[PDB]
Amino acid sequence: SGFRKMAFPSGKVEGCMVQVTCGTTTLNGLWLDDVVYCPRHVICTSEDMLNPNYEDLLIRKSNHNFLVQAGNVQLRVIGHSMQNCVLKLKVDTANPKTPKYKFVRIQPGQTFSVLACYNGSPSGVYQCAMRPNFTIKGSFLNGSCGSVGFNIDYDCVSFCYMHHMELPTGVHAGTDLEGNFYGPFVDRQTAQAAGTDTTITVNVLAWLYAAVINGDRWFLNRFTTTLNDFNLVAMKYNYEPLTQDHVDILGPLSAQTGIAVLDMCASLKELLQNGMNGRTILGSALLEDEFTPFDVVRQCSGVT
Amino acid sequence: SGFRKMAFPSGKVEGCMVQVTCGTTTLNGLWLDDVVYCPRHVICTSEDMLNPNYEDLLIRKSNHNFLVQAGNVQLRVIGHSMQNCVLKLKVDTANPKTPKYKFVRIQPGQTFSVLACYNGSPSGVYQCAMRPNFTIKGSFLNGSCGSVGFNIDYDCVSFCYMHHMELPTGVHAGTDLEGNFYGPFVDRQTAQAAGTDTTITVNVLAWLYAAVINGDRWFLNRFTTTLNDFNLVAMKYNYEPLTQDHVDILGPLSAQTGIAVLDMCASLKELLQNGMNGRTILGSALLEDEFTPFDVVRQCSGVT
Ligand SMILES: C[C@@H]1COc2ccc(Cl)cc2[C@@H]1C(=O)Nc1cncc2ccccc12
Ligand SMILES: C[C@@H]1COc2ccc(Cl)cc2[C@@H]1C(=O)Nc1cncc2ccccc12
Repeated sequence: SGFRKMAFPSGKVEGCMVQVTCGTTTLNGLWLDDVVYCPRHVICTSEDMLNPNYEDLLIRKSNHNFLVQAGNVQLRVIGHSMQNCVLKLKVDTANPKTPKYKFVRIQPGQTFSVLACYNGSPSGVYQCAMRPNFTIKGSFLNGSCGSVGFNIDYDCVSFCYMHHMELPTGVHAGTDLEGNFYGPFVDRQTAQAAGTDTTITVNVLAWLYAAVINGDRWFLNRFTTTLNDFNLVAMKYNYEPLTQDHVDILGPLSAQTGIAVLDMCASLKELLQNGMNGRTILGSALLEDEFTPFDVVRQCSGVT
Repeated sequence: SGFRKMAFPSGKVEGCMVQVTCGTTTLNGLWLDDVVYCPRHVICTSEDMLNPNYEDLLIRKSNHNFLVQAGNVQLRVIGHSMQNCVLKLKVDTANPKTPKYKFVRIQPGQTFSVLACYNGSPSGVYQCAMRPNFTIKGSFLNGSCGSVGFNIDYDCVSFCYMHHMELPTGVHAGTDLEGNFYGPFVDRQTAQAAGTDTTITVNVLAWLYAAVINGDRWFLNRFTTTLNDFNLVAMKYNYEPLTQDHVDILGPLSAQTGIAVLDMCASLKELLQNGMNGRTILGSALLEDEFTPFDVVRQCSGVT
């Protein structure tokens, strides 16, 4: 028992982290096979970031200008190319530690682990969610760009995120591994509206099931609700509308505990309306939305 | 910016995880050099756990009875010995992936990362603290015993914890790497009093400094306090008494923000007395005590 904001073991991703330097700009790169993937803003100076013409900036760069270092060894760059907001530096050596991998585009509300890196060296790993407004509430300092987000299915690492920018609001934005931004962000130092965020309802419910599994049962009540009634409360509290697909996704957790999905929705409704009255659920004094139903089943079953 | 419950990258510890089986009991082992360290209860059956005589139980076991497997390869056991509550199985092969390491005994209030393992395979990593009553609030299922806790100083892994037991209360207990239990626990399936826990005051203050660094400043007030006055409030709320060593440990954070340690104690006092009035600090609706002043400086500076 016990429930933690657990991250995937970062070992398979630690072996891919390299440092990429171009001019006076240094950030992190991801070495898979004979390709190093890094944010394209590695070619910009601090001044360039205000309004960069990346096509023009890259035109001034050659293979020898991209210095790629893995630990203490230099990688020879035999080709560079820009795909959306990332740079792909083809190196002459395939990474001997390349794990099985995929590049995936996660959906908003999905979770992933981030291995925060500085100068190609990993500093820590943490679990977080893609917010419904396509931002992440990470912990990133200058030089952390190129740090990646991922999920792990036994031996296959599914890379979903690459860190690029911190918005003036202190929240973070990045791309999938093909350089496409999650959300409406552009890689320019300008004010960018993140948009209204909502709470991931399916995730809060999944975490309520985890609390029941792990002993916290005080929030369970003698009530039930319908999707339409629950959704009226969800709108009032800026929670994502719950659909039948969210209910179906909660199926196994509903089976485990025997608490019908709509009955748990009625528990969430009373918590939204009445608060927690100074009590905790799984050590939290708020309603946690960074655990998916998949995460909850995985953590409570033991999936390695 | 941003502040997360970040764990150390688990890669150097993933390479040490093995599966140890004895009879019908399987748990996790830690392979460093030519020694595999695992909880001594691997020799017990479910019945033995009620009142085990480990000296007698081990007398029935030989080197060939301990099956040690790393991934898909079998390790040859050339010697076994019991040190306190751990077993040391000498193997004929040194682990090719042994990192630089130390065995340390952490102090209550200190933090560490845990790589939860099942059948010698890592499932996830999470950051947690040694509670003042020498328990940990982990996330551990059956078969997770032998999972280790650690800290990492550049390339040196300092192993501080090995998981052994889940108390009826749902909290967890374990040993240092020399098999000594943290706290008064014995490795028997009997009711064991965990003892009164307190909140780690130096850690809450450190996290208040992190919130100031990262933007949350609403809890700052026009007040100051003394150690004696603050400690009277600390006792009333079951918080650890703050000493001058705790103040000195908070020195660098006090310098960074320019908020005197006693001024921050006065902010904590008003939060204890008035609550948070439905507001959050670093995304939490309670007072977080699982970040040490060292953790806060490390995360806010970028230490790799
Ligand atoms: C500094 C500029 C601002 O404008 C843009 C604009 C676009 C892009 Cl893709 C990057 C940046 C840079 C940035 O946000 N980098 C960072 C990313 N993460 C954490 C950071 C912590 C502190 C300092 C910078 C961080
Ligand atoms: C089950 C017995 C109980 O008595 C003792 C007594 C002493 C010892 Cl050192 C181990 C155990 C075992 C135990 O707690 N193991 C576990 C440790 N962690 C998580 C667990 C989740 C579920 C089931 C067991 C877990």
